[PDB]
Amino acid sequence: EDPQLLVRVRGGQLRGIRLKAPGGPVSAFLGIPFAEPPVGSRRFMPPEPKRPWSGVLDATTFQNVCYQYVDTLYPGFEGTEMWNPNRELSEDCLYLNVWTPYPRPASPTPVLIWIYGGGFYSGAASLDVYDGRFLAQVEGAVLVSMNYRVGTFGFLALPGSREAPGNVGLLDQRLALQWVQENIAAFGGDPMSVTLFGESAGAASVGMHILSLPSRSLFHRAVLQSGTPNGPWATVSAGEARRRATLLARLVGCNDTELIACLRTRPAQDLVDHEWHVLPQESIFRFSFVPVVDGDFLSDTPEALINTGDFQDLQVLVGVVKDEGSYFLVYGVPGFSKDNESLISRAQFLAGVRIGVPQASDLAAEAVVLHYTDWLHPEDPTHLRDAMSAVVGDHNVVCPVAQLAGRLAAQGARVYAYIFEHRASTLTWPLWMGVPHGYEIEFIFGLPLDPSLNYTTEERIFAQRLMKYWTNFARTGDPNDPRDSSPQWPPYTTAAQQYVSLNLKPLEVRRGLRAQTCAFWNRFLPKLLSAT
Amino acid sequence: EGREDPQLLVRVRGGQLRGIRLKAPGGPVSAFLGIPFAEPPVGSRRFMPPEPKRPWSGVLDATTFQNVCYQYVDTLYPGFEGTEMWNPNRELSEDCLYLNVWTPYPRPASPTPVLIWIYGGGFYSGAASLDVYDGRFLAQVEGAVLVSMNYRVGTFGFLALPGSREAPGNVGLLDQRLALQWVQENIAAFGGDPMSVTLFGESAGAASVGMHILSLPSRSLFHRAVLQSGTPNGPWATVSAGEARRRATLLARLVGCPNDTELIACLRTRPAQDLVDHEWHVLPQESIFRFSFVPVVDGDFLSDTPEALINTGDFQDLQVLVGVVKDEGSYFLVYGVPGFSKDNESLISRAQFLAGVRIGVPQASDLAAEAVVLHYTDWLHPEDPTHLRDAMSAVVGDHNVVCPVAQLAGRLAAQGARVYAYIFEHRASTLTWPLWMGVPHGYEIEFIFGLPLDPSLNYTTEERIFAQRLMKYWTNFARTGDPNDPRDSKSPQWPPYTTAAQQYVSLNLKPLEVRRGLRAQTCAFWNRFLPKLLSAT
Ligand SMILES: *[C@@H]1O[C@H](CO)[C@@H](O)[C@H](O)[C@H]1NC(C)=O
Ligand SMILES: [Cl-]
Repeated sequence: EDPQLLVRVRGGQLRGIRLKAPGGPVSAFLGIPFAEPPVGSRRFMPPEPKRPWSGVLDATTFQNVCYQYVDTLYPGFEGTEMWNPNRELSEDCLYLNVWTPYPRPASPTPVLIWIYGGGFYSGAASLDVYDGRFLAQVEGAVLVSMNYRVGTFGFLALPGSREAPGNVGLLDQRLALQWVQENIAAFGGDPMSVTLFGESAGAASVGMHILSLPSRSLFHRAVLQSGTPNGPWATVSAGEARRRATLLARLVGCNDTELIACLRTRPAQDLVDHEWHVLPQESIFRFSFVPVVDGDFLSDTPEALINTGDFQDLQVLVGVVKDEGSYFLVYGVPGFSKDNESLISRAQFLAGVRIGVPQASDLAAEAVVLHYTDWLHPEDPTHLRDAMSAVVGDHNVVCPVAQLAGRLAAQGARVYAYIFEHRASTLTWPLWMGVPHGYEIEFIFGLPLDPSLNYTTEERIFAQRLMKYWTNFARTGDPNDPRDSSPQWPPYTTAAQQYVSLNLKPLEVRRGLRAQTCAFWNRFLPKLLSAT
Repeated sequence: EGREDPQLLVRVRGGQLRGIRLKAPGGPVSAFLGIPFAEPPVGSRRFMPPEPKRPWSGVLDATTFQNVCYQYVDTLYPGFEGTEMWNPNRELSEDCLYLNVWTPYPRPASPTPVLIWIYGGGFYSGAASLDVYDGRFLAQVEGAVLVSMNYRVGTFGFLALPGSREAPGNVGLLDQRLALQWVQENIAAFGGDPMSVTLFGESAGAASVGMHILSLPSRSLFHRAVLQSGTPNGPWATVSAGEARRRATLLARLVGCPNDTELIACLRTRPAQDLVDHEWHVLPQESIFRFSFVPVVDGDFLSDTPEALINTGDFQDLQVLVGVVKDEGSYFLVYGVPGFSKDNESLISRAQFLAGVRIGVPQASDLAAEAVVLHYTDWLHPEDPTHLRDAMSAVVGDHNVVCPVAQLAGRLAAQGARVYAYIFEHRASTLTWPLWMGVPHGYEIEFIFGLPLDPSLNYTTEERIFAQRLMKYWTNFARTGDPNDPRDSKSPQWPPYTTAAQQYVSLNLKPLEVRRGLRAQTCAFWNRFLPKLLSAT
């Protein structure tokens, strides 16, 4: 009984496991319950804090993955399996994980709280890419990650009702954050220095905690990797939530109270069976059950809230990868496969755009097509294919990010922006996809530091750099190594618009994040649509 | 006859002419100046199509330039060469239908290719007698036969009551066409080859050349065409019949002329100067690069809109050279955009930019102007006054000239024309416009005509050599439909412009450089996108 692996938290005793990191041991406490299981009558309901337990709770293994859609489009393929659940699915899934340095840190250590992505329809804190051991060992970080409910279980709302108010998955996250405040000192964590980081939907969640007052007291700094609370996919209105919820109810044989009670009687997989049949049109980068502008968790729309908010005492790190949009094209755009090179033609490109910008009117779609065509090579298939990627990436990620970065900087935040440009040597997606959404995570988490994984030795040094930026940022609100002297990463501002490229070369400062094209998405396109 | 120069007496269909032996730098040239080609369009003939000049008796003296057609005279900048060089240099008079011929001296032994110049001036001004149109250098140096004509401008040339008998519209175009007919009939008397006639023109002259390409009865009158900084398509070169009716009756109101017959008859009783004095008061919006009386789409001279006709025309037989200057927009900014001046750097504010855009794109709805502003803003430095100044020039240039030219080049190419394309990029060392104006509209002309060949003009040596190069491109093109020198490959080649490759060349002091895409991204905005934002308003 190693006394380093024994911690008493507020609800009783836990026993972690000593894990091996390439350069030393780490203490890991996996599968800590932070809420009562949201099962039976508790489905769709806000999480309640977990009741006290007797004896020593075994926290040496990952708990169950929250009930979710599982991707079986390319069975056997590493590019997809790596995001699939690696534990039993269950509605009983509200658990978190803590990695700390071994021995337990001497003085209060900055805490990093990871929030996974998965479109609010999937994900798990237990995936290997979110392994907190490297960061804990190399940098002495206390690293926390939680499961939160996804899909219908986490985000089905009948806005206004009591039994399905929506945003409960965000409430799960908030509760794990509260848990950290109350308990992280026991692990040698500093509750007074909590940095949230997250990618894609995890990024939008982080943004939502930024924009929700009861969350603000639970962290001090935020990292948003390839996603934002603003933009076309992260939220829905009360009205559209209600509509999708009632349509799912209909699709499974089901007054709010009565409808919600009927929904509660359905096996989990039944809900997951019809999850993808409620979307208003054929689309990509669009998701059925996402946080809802409810006037409660989100007091107004993200756009409204970032325009008017005060961000004086907040540091934020935001960024994107070189090819935010490639991944998605294979999931429903005629002409795209991971298996060839997807050299499309013009007609496929125009049709691709009605799918990539599903809300787009004829005119809007046209404006997009005309903006993204290379008029010197109108019909070149390579350009058209790259363009389709760019449309999807820009509209959904890069431009929402530039907008977010801009508003936060204007309204008092310290902001650092990046573009991630290194394609992992081990990638199993084709070359034409470049650096797809999600492929920076393994680097930030420090996975190349594991000799067993066959990353190049340049990649291993790259990973060490990123871990340093992130944890420097967690420590100080500033990602720069203070010392050494590596040009400096300057803050993003609305005047200079400086951001850095993250790749094998040293930091390069660039100005303007797709500045002309995001002016198109962020300023012009809205005007075009608000004429029906 | 008896004692005078045997080389200077020529007969044409209307009678006998005496010309003048003129000095060019490299030796003498023949000039026949102020040959009448129509009955003076005066009195009851105002607004009416021209009639051929009745034959005369005796020897007509053709030794001096004749009257300039009645027109508005720019007085914004007294003594200023930048404006003066374009001003009428002969008496203003409605009696102005005259043309000019320059030939080698002595006259060519065998039929020589003919270049016909059509001057610009927005259809409200111009003159074939300006110093920049001096045909002597092209005649002396390239052995060209050069012809230029006066045609009626402003109301006299373009005021229309479409449908009517007495003011059918497009008569300035008809003046031009009559001079084309005169050349077919009479040019061989000067050693010119009626079977090898190239039209060249700049700005409204270019638009004019374009209308002739698009109008059947003009087709038989020439073989090849050069369009410099102007197209018949685009937002300023034509008006709808309805709009010309509007502008013409409004002008009539302004001068106290309150059916068509009775109105036109009243207009005919008005002094020419009254018409000119009210000419600018009829435009639907505050604007630049818009002129009150211009060619009308009459379903006659122009059987449909130039856009319609270029989109669906067969241009099998057509060789066309087309291009633009580097800064088509700069000139206009100082006329009617607040913030701009010839006398300072014109560093404007964002607000003066948004206002500028409303004036320069006067047909734009609010959404359209937003699009323009959105497209032309540099989002890294959106308040930078130098960028905004240059974007304002670019908006005006792109919208009125560069993109119309790209549109013209592409449509003509896609439909069988051999098209050569250029951007002229050298600023005259003698230019008196400020440096920020770059290479303004009109400032290639003096080069193509070979003025730098005149030692007294103060051009640099490089400019003298550059002019010779340009004169060679132009006259090779007139001779053969190809600007390239056949016996020469030490120099780089000028490829045809095609829809596939979109090649054009830079004209500056440096050897030819081939570039691809004529503002291809931006012109896709003006040519493909913007029309649709005017459809669904
Ligand atoms: C050019 O230079 C001469 C002599 O150097 C000067 O006196 C004259 O005024 C100038 N003439 C022109 C045409 O610019
Ligand atoms: Cl250019």
